[PDB]
Amino acid sequence: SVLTPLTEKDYEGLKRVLRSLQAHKMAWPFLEPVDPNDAPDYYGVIKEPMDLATMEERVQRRYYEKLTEFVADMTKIFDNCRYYNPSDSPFYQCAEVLESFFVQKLKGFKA
Ligand SMILES: CNc1cc(-c2ccc(OCCCN(C)C)cc2)nc(S(C)(=O)=O)n1
Repeated sequence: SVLTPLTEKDYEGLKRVLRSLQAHKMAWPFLEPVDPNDAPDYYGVIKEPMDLATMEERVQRRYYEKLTEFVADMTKIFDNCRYYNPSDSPFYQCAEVLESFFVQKLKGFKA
């Protein structure tokens, strides 16, 4: 189940998944913490920001104890983008595309 404790072998898969996402062409808005210059009032709207650089740090530090927690931070990144941005937005579409890529990759890691 997704509650099972992460092993050292699992962490190699998570590193692989994370780097697949960082390399994706649509991932550029999510690579680093949002710069307030790039999004007005972002940190007034979004009370739990998340990004792929923060998850990478968390992976390197063995922050994650069960896969569900890794999935949770990833889903915040997508949730935040879709709440902050209107469905019209190319940033919104970036979340649509990258979340679908994440599901494919997550299914693969689970297998
Ligand atoms: C307008 N709304 C947005 C805008 C952005 C964004 C814009 C610009 C970026 O870097 C541009 C290059 C570096 N830069 C410091 C100048 C990154 C991100 N990201 C979201 S997001 C996380 O919700 O998907 N929403």
